[PDB]
Amino acid sequence: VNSFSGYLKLTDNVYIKNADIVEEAKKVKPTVVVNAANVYLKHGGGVAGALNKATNNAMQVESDDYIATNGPLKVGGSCVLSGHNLAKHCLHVVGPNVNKGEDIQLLKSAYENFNQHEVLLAPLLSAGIFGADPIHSLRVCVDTVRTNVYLAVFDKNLYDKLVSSFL
Ligand SMILES: Nc1c2c(nc3ncnn13)CCC2
Repeated sequence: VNSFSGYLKLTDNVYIKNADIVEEAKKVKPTVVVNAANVYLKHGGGVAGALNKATNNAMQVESDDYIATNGPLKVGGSCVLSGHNLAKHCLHVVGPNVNKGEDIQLLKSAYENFNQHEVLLAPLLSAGIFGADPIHSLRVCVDTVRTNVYLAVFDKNLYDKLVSSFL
């Protein structure tokens, strides 16, 4: 049994809800919240920017030190950093950004990072300002992630379309 509430059921392991991931993280304090990161861990806009704002920029400070030591992530890669006031840990995952011309086949590699964690609160990778089709992102999620994932979808209209169209 876990703390996640109101999540709609998709498969054995994937659950979905219309929610603000910041507000959901603040309520649940999950072991892992996933950030929709870029390779530079520059959290200016999108989920990364909303999560970072909710940490009062502490996520960005920690991320800048990580990059100064380790260099950029790979597209499709991830790192585990603090969850600050939102979660125990934040898994920063880099999905391909279609608005930068990145290979969408890297989306499966991105979701494979989730399998290293038994339970996660996450957004749909490569959706929103990353430019991918969220229906496609949900399909790759369900077909890739084997661990228990609780997906938060910010837009109510999109949530309803994702549920209604789910095979
Ligand atoms: N959960 C959010 C928030 C914001 N912008 C977003 N863009 C995608 N998701 N997302 C600002 C308020 C919270």
